[PDB]
Amino acid sequence: MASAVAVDLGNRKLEISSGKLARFADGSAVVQSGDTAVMVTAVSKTKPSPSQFMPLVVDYRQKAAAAGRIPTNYLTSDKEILTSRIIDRSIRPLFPAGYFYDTQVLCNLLAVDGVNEPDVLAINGASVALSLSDIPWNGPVGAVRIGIIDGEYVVNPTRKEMSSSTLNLVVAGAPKSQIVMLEASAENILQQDFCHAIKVGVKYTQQIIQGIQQLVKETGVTKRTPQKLFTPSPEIVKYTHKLAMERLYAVFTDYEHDKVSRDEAVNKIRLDTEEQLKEKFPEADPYEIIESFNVVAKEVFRSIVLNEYKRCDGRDLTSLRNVSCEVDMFKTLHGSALFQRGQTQVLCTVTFDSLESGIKSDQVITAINGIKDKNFMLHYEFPPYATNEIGKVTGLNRRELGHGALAEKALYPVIPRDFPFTIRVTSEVLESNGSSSMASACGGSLALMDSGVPISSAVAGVAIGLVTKTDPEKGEIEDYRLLTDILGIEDYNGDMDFKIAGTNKGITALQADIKLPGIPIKIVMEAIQQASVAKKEILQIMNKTISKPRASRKENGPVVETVQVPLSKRAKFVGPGGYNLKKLQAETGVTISQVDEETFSVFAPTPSAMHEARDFITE
Amino acid sequence: MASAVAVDLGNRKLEISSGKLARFADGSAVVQSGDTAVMVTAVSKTKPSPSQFMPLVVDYRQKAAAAGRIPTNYLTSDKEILTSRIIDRSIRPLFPAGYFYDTQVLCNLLAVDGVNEPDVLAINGASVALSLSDIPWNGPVGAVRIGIIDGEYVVNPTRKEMSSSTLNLVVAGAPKSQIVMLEASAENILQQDFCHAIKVGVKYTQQIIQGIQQLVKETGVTKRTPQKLFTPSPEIVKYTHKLAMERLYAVFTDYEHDKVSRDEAVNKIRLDTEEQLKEKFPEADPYEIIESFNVVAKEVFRSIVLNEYKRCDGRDLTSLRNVSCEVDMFKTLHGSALFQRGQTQVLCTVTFDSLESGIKSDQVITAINGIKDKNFMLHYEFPPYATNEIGKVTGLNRRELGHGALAEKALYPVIPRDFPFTIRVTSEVLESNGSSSMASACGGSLALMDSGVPISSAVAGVAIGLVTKTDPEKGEIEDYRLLTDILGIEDYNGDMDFKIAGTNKGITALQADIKLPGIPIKIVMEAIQQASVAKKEILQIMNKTISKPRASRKENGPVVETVQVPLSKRAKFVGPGGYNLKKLQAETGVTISQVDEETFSVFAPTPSAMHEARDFITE
Amino acid sequence: MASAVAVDLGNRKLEISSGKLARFADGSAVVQSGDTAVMVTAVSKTKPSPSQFMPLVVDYRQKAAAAGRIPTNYLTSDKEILTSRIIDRSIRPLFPAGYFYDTQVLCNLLAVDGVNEPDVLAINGASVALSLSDIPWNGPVGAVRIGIIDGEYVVNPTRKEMSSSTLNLVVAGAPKSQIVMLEASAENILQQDFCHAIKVGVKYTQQIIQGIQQLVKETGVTKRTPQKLFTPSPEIVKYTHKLAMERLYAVFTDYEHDKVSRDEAVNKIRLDTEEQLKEKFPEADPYEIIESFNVVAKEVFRSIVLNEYKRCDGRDLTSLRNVSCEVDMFKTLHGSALFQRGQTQVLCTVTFDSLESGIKSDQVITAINGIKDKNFMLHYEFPPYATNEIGKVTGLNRRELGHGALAEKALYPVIPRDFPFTIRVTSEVLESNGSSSMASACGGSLALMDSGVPISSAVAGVAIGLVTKTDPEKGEIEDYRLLTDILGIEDYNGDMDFKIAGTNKGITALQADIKLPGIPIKIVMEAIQQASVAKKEILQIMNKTISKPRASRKENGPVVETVQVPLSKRAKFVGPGGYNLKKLQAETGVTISQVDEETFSVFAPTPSAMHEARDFITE
Repeated sequence: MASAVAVDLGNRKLEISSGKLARFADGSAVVQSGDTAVMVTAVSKTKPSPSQFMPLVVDYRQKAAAAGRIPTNYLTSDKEILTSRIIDRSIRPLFPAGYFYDTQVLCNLLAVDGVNEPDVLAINGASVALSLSDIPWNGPVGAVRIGIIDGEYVVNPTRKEMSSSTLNLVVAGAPKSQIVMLEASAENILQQDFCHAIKVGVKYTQQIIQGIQQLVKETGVTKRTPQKLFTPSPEIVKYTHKLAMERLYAVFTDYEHDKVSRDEAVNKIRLDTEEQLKEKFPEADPYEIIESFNVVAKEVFRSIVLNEYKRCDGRDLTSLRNVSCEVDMFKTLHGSALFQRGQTQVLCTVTFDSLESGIKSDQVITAINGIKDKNFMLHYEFPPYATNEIGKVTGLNRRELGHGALAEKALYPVIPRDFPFTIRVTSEVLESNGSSSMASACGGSLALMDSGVPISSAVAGVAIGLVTKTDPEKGEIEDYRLLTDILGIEDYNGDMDFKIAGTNKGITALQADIKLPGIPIKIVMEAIQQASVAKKEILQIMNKTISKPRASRKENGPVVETVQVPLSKRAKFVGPGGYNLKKLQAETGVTISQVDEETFSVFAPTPSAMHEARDFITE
Repeated sequence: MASAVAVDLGNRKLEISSGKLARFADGSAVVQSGDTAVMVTAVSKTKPSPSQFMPLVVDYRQKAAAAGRIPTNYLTSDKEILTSRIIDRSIRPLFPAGYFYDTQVLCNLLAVDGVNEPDVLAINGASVALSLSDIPWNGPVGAVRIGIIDGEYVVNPTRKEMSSSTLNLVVAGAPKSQIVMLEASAENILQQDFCHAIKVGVKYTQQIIQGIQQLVKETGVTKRTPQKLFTPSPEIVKYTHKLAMERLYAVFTDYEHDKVSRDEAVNKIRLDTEEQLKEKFPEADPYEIIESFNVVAKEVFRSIVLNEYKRCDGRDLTSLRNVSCEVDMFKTLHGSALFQRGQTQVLCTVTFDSLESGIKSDQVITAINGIKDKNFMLHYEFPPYATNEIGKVTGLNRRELGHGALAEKALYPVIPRDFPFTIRVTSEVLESNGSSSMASACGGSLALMDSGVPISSAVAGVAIGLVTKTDPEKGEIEDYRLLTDILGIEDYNGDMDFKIAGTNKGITALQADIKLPGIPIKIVMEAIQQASVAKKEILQIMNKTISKPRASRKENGPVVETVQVPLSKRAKFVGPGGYNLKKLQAETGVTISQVDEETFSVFAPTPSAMHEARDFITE
Repeated sequence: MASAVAVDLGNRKLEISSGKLARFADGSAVVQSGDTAVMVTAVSKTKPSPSQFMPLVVDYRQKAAAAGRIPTNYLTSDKEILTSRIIDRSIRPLFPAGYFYDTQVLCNLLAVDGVNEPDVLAINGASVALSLSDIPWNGPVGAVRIGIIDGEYVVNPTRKEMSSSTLNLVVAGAPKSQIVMLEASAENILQQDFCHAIKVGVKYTQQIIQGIQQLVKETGVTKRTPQKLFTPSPEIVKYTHKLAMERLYAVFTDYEHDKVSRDEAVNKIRLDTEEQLKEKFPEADPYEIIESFNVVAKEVFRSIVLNEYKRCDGRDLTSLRNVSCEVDMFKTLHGSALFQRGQTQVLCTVTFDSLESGIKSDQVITAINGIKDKNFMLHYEFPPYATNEIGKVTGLNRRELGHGALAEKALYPVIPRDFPFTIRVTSEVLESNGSSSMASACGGSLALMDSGVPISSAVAGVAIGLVTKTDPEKGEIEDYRLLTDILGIEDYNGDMDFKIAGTNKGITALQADIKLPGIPIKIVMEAIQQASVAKKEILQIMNKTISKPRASRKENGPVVETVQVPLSKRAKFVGPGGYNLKKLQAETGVTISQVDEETFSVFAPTPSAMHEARDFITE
């Protein structure tokens, strides 16, 4: 059934419709602004997943690069992966607990006008497809981007407006002005401006929700009745609580635990408990018995934070873990640093590469991820040994890409323009116990100064967590504790992973992963203020190992040199089709580029490389 | 045991041998023509597959590109995938029912002379390897390509002859002149010529079969006795028929069903039936009980078509489903169209790209798929939501490649030479109920006219299906119905998916996927004539939404502009090693190419891009 | 707990430490020499693998190419794969039997100085991580590279020293001077020099082991107690021996068996035996019953070699299998050969490609594998039909890469410098019964001569195997037989696959895969001498099919031609941005490169290609 509604920006209209395209899907929708149009579908199986969790995947795909100008579908980009993840975070929290059904959300860019951004359209598209579908989902959600252009707050800024915005904030909101997801990149802006952007953004999401609710009412939606919701019965939970509460409370009030000892201790309680349940309730099911212990471990864990204002390691609500750092770890590295916060350890390196390396030989491949502004990028890895695990170490890793992008944008505003080399930061998490991406931003800041990049200011980030008590009637929050710098266990037993970074004066990045079906604006405002205190604490300790850029780049650093070649010798110098230069580059790792008729510029990664190149060229 | 036979073309000899190479394989063969030689192997496991179907995979691989001139094995091409699929279709129908054994056919191009095509050799190679092996296979098959060069029918045309042929038809034949597989691309040729090519082709396959039969007789082949053939016992089938026939007949004579309601209705009968079987035959096996219901659903379904000359949706044997179409769906698209036939929906877009984009920066990668003639290509996608399913959306999809290639060749003959841009068609199946590839050809034709490409004539395609009654003695067809424009259900319960496309005056493409062990020439001749009627019907309705190309390209279309740069400024314009031009392209999506000393040509995808480029260049 | 030791070269210090980085891993270590530093981790699960074997994977990764100069981690290279495999072979033999626990070893290049090679550091790193971990592992191992530079034996030669070394030998040693792994590439050097390198290398490994033992003692290591070691009980083995010994002895003393008949015959004994065990020991476990028969089949098999000095096919300890070969298999191939040794068959082809093809258009991709010296490479494939199996035929295959590299280096020293084309050898194993890589070297030598490459001498290789009797007290070898040219079955029931290749006068390559926890130097010296005899025997039979290079390249061979283009016509010749040349290359498979202002060089793969190019250019 064709249906359509327009939502006023008010500056620009959002056109939402459904009922013409892809009508076999459980849900489908198209969202258009200007001449950009996105279709989103939602499909969810009726048979339970072999998984003992909800398998949800979001796939946002584009058909061309560079504002829809360079066709690419005939042949995964960064943009696609990051956009998929943003949509995922905007919808995941609103599925019912126990909904273990294979569910897929796909996005099709029907048309892109190079002016109106399709990413935000797709988030809204997912919301309306789910809303109009028979899939249980506690929405609707509405989403907008907020920019700050020439001093003004602009909703859903055009691509041109974005290029001069000091803010790239995306907000997804649920009814009653609850925040479901916050994603932002900012030019080191004032907390007060950042926070006002959030409130404006939320306002607009509520308008979009109103439009969606109209659409739902016209469509006459009847949700499916899932075969089963896999939540443990109140009986098995109550009993489990009886059996394990005292041991769990003991474990969680023992401050001498570290990550590993604490986990092994709850695991011991789990094994015993889980076997005593198997007997009391022989009527199956191992997975439900497993669910029950997790529910109880979680509740005991949280009740202590709520009742005693103490955390399982003895910290205050606002205390940072101990931090230590070092720069200049290894002599040959252009810059490096080790950043340790509690049992989270990341090693960061900077490497200067040629300006040329920011571009691939193939035009269309280049267009895909584009050329990094300031010729600056950060690559993040989370290898399996960081958690004493075994894992795949090849291929596309979406989480690593997302985390890298987060730490990259945290750092991006302090990077100088017109640096003579490409700046590559590598962040590698060697030990993991919470907020590796925020440690990557910190480590990156230290290594960048070590390397002698004159960054404008140091950068640090931290994760804020959340524990709530909500009435069983409505989902309404009757009490809550914000946690500074959360342990792994506080993330998984907690309600959010609110990662925010910036300088001593402003905010550069935010990624709020919220696991409740939305939270009040007041809670996120407080989270931001609380993180601001911790950030400054991290910066003070960071500034004691290094507080300004090395006054030059290191001895071992790259060098650029200009080489004159007379026409008489060009043909021999370059070789047929430039073969000599290509061979020179492969063999010495230098990068040569012809500047004019007689002039060639040589980038060498080290003085040793240049020497070797000077000898290969000295024929 | 070394054996060899030569089959006369008669113009060119086919040399078939076995017994020297890869003698561990269940079967092996080499086939040579001129100085091109192909080895094919066949391996089939003796233990049943966990699959409840026959797992058959064909892998044809080349070692170089461009007529064997550009080595590539040191590092999946289109050619490889399409060739694999053609071989698969030529052999798959001849395995016995219930043969659930992992089976792999591999092709090795021992040598390629750039004159004689290895693809056809490989099809024959697969046939002789299977024939000489202990693997149950009801062959032999013979295969030839038929060309039409300068007015003459030529069997196995050379590569040079192919380049001037108005026909590229491949036919695989079984004994008694049965057609197993038909694949063809034609320059919009007369039905009568196309049909004569088929008869000539079949004649030649029979000669090849005679040679293969000699080889088999000399070798002394003894087929294995499979552990079991997984066909349901006549007992369980007879009973199931008793239980379900009346409900199934009711469902299949209710014309008010649509795809989904019909499937859910037979599924309800399945659940009930399948539980009543479990009781009557508690002696296992769930899969056999499943097989039995499918056999019965199939037979009931087919008996109605045969006995009453009516189809499950109420159509005549020759009736098209309702069709509707639209062009100009979205303003920013260079061209677009939506084509709907029954519950099959595909969205087609055309996008003009630079001539340069038809070539990759890497020579060897370029050689692999080569440069598309007329700089024209079509990319097809069949996303999972088209059938309300969940699926992988990344990586190589062989079916999508095959379908795209089919719709591409359907359209290729009407495309003008020397168009100023690369023409890319995208076909996306949004709703699926039969013949998405033929809808892609139709949609492509509409979108191409929308975009203002002066194609010589409109193109449409359609699928013909088949239901036969054969005696249980021999496989001989005692009666049959050809079906115009088949539903999904008529494909899977049917005997073929015969997809043919062309213009009002001729044939451009054919892909006959035949599921019986071959069918008579007469049946395919009739299928072609019947499809000709439906094609023209589709064209008449298509011509009512658009019947000629837009008289110009759209407002938003690409533009080419010439830019003069004085030697004095070249070095600054281009930058070191052309860095500026590369950056310009990545940032604006324009494509610049130097024409001479002072002249640069700029391709811009839109006027907006060109403007931006004119400003980046206006420094 | 931070710990560190330095091991003197004595020329260069090896710095080994642990306890600062990645402290969650079961084991971790860093190894440094000069300013190159490598971290290695080891993780092993405590729960048994579903596998009925030890799942061990080694992943060595670099972050840049070309001596650490070209960053690549932002995006598997040959170097990475070959290095991973070398580390794997150095540690795998030292795990306890039955240790079926998922285990992963990862290597992180913390820093690379372009002087000291990280590969050898990583091997040592793996050894110390395992040693310091709670993972059962019978080490330590020590590893060094030995070079021969300007007449002197140099341990851990620098990258500069390696470039002028006539030897690249890596040795991994265990305590009491046992050799665990030998990997070497040599410039056709004297057996006596090669053997002395091994002894020097082993000496140095013992020094490294001493350092590691200190580290272990300081750390206070307590190994885990695995849940279970999956070795069959002596009871089930003793009984199985009773049941099957006589039939197994009969099968293994029947010289009329071939590979397939022998395997089917032991399999028949297995089926019967395995069912009689199920009864005698109904107390499970199928896998243990399976293990037991394999242990017994292995022991019976080996006892015959030991007691009777006869092998299961009737051969002497030192006898080669029958060999036959052929060159010039197919007319269009630049060179080709078929090499058959017993039931091992490989087809080798040579193809001349452009010098340009040794380089990719993308600089950074080129740097990754670099440019092959002498513009020579070998690509090896082991398709599934070679063993009558079904398998994946796409994607990265680590074993194929390793084997190709082995045969490549075997041949590399005899290749002439400054050949006018890239030389590509393809080796394809068509039938497999032992030592396919050594057959690839032999086949490559024949095909190279066939193709008219003036190689300095013929090359052959062969595999030596080993059967030992060791006391049950210590692992000490009380008796042993070296086997010339081993069957598949002698490899899997044997103690090593010692693959060595070279010319009549010297050694070019070695890959010793040893499956015992190290073997005495004396045994490898004897293996080398015994292989020397067989190599020369293979060379004598090879020289009877071809004993010198064809005096010219074949008729069909590539041609280079120089084409003069006047400035007046350049713009038209090359087209915009070189489009014409690119199109010419894609369409004819020729390769054009501009030599100067008016001169273009054309490489054509065949005279036919050149003709076509001369016509495309003759416009």
